[PDB]
Amino acid sequence: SPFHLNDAVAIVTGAAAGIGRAIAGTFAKAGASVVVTDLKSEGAEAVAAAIRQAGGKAIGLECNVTDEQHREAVIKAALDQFGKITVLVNNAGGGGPKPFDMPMSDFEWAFKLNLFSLFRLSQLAAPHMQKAGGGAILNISSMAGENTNVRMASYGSSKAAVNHLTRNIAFDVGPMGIRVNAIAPGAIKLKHTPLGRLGEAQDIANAALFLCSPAAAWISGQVLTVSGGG
Amino acid sequence: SPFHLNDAVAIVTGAAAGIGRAIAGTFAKAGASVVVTDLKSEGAEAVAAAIRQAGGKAIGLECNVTDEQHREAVIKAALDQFGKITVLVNNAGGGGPKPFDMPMSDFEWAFKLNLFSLFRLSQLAAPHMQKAGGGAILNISSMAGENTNVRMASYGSSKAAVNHLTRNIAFDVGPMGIRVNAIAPGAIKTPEIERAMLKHTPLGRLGEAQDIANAALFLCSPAAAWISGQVLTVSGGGVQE
Ligand SMILES: NC(=O)c1ccc[n+]([C@@H]2O[C@H](COP(=O)([O-])OP(=O)(O)OC[C@H]3O[C@@H](n4cnc5c(N)ncnc54)[C@H](O)[C@@H]3O)[C@@H](O)[C@H]2O)c1
Ligand SMILES: NC(=O)c1ccc[n+]([C@@H]2O[C@H](COP(=O)([O-])OP(=O)(O)OC[C@H]3O[C@@H](n4cnc5c(N)ncnc54)[C@H](O)[C@@H]3O)[C@@H](O)[C@H]2O)c1
Repeated sequence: SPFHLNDAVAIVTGAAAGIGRAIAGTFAKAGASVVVTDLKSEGAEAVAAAIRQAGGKAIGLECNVTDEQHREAVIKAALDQFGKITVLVNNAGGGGPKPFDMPMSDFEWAFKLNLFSLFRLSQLAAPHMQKAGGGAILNISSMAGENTNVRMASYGSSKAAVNHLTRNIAFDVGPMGIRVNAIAPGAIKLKHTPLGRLGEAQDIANAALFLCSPAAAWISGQVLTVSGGG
Repeated sequence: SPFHLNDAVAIVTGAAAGIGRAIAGTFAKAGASVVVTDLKSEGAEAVAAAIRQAGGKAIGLECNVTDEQHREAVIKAALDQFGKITVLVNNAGGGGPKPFDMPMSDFEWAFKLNLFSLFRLSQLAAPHMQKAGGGAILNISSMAGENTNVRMASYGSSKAAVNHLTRNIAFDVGPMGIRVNAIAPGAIKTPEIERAMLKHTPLGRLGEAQDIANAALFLCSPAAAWISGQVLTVSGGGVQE
């Protein structure tokens, strides 16, 4: 009941497949109007169309989240179509194991893709959420942001930066009625996975729905790890 | 629809008032049969009666969670009343600011009340949860478990032990189909001192018991079927000291 998104307008990035795909469709089924975005325009349009055939409201848009014009086009299309913005899910991102001596452009790209993009989209969405009376921002981070390992210089540090960004900008945007959280997903489809199975995208999507819903109205600044206990 | 507790049996301790009461009432509305327990039996029974007259299923019992006989009795009564145990909310606890030179009985008691009790209750509940096809344990901790402050020797360190227990036993009972998480509440409203706590609370209001209950329902529900070993802090974005 407070776990619903009635009258919500949710922007979702990286939503052609996987976690972002499940978040888009789950948010629609919970009552949100969904602006489905992806690097691949065709994949975003497919998920948007699939959402419309199931009874929800959605449009599909191409968005390279590291492209300032793509970002602004997403913002405008949300407003032109649905009139406001109350939910932003920064799911687009990536990277992985790299050697310590990787080229600097690789190190710097992890931060542009995983951190600079979202921070900017949060900047763009925040005033509009404030005018709508409040909002929730959800960043999809990674377990490497809290873990320590080889080959994690760019991936672990940039996702760490996403985590502490979440914690800090909650102070900045709380007074505007905006909550900011993050989910750290485990591996999604075992000897160090207590619950004994891999994750499902729906698992991340359910946690996302809670954190973006009025059921989490007083939850901000949090990094929730969804990883079967490992 | 994943957020319901259909065919659940939840034991909730310290549930005559505040956070435990809100958890028990919320869990019943979501479909769980609730065993309401509290150090004060008539307070537990009153909460169970209100759940029944609102259309849910519940019984109320006395339980001092520091008493091993009480602990076994609550386990027995849950099975005698509803046939199984699938959810355990360790909400009973206490303590607060204490001087560094406190009597050792006060220091130890913080661990007896906040930690030993909920660990023992977890032990007693786990085999039954496994026979029932899986379950969730929920520990109500405190932000003092991560914060560092003056006069927190017993309270701060015992609640930190709760946080790390949660994280560690998640590994032990995961293979039995049992999730274990914790909620660390901030200032939950169960004039100048109010203005001070809001000054470091970004969301601009104090906590409500239903805020904790909502996050408890999520974490004990199928919507959190793959969440274990987490300490979710419910604080309005900040700290309150
Ligand atoms: N098991 C996991 O998948 C896993 C584990 C840890 C962390 N994560 C994080 O969760 C998020 C989910 O991503 P993923 O791993 O599923 O990625 P992915 O590459 O599997 O695909 C996700 C989608 O995002 C889109 N995308 C990629 N780059 C983009 C960009 N610059 N702008 C817009 N869209 C873009 C892709 O086209 C794709 O459809 C990522 O931020 C990732 O870092 C995922
Ligand atoms: N601001 C907050 O409310 C806050 C902040 C941090 C942590 N917590 C934690 O949340 C939990 C909820 O407590 P609350 O703050 O709602 O207090 P509360 O006094 O409102 O309710 C606690 C209940 O637990 C019962 N109780 C006390 N000792 C017991 C024992 N030994 N055995 C069984 N029952 C017992 C009491 O009778 C009472 O009904 C506590 O463990 C507390 O440490 C609360």
